[PDB]
Amino acid sequence: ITGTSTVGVGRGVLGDQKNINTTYSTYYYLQDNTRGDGIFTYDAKYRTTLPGSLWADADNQFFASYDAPAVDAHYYAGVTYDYYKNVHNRLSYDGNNAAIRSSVHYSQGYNNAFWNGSEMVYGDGDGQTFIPLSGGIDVVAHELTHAVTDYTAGLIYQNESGAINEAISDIFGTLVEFYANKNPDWEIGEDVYTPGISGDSLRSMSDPAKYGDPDHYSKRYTGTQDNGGVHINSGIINKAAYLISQGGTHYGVSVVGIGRDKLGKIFYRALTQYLTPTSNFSQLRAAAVQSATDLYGSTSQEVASVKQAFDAVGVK
Ligand SMILES: O=C(NCC(=O)N1[C@@H](c2ccccc2)CC[C@H]1C(=O)O)[C@@H](S)Cc1ccccc1
Ligand SMILES: [Ca+2]
Ligand SMILES: [Ca+2]
Ligand SMILES: [Ca+2]
Ligand SMILES: [Ca+2]
Ligand SMILES: [Zn+2]
Repeated sequence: ITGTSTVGVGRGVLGDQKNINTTYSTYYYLQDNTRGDGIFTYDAKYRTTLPGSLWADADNQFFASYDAPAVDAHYYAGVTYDYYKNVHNRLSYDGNNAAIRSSVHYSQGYNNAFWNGSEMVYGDGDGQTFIPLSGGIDVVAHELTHAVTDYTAGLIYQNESGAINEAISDIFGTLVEFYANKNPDWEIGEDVYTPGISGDSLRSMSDPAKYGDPDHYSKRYTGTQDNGGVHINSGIINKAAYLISQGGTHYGVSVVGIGRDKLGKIFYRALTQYLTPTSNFSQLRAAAVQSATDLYGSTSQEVASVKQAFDAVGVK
């Protein structure tokens, strides 16, 4: 929509108040003109046709409960954009400031969110398993990272390359959560998962097994469910990423942590320079080692830690 840039105010899924960038032209739209070619948030109106209608509001105030998921999808997409630009010098998911589009209120009681190849889509959850998915900053960043992966490595969504695709989104979803410093942790989806149960989450990067996911290559899922276990085997890579950053002793292998920032630098470089559509775990290890080498030299502690972490999870 062509109009005047302004700032509205609303309340997100968790009841928090935040300012959002909108555009005025008769109505106030969830169109952020301050980031690249824009961030656009749509109303899917409980249907499955996408993208739906660009979110229109009469007074630039978004405090209705129906508004909450829109406020968060719009706001968190902005934070994620800032992270990539500020931290990795990447302009939007395609690196050329492509417009970011998200649709909320997708279907009825839909317990998931996804990147459909063109935009992000968020369900409202059934109120038991999930509340509106856009309320979790790690969820939004995870989805947008799927876009980044699509335009870079292009990791195929099945088997090992798919598990890497998933891990990359969890890793960067987590790094964005720390970047926004929103009660950061190494868990995935804790803010929108099971409103009636405290302390749980969808996945854990620090301890994948906590939720039944493998934390070692010898325990990888070899079946066909979940596209060959893309959301299951990602636990092995998530654990490796956690070790590289924080350090620790896993299955008797000791890893000196090098911190979150370097973890982000190493994985972003691996993703954008070395990974290919069919890369497997072993190739990921090689890509990560090469990235750390480029960045810190072959005799660096950073290189040593990446090696130890992959050794720890049994990926040679
Ligand atoms: O992990 C994801 N989605 C969940 C998902 O797609 N799956 C698992 C899941 C767990 C819990 C509830 C729903 C879904 C199971 C296998 C697979 C699936 O449903 O196909 C990613 S792709 C999106 C997401 C991230 C964080 C929080 C919520 C959603
Ligand atoms: Ca309003
Ligand atoms: Ca958190
Ligand atoms: Ca989290
Ligand atoms: Ca919960
Ligand atoms: Zn995903």
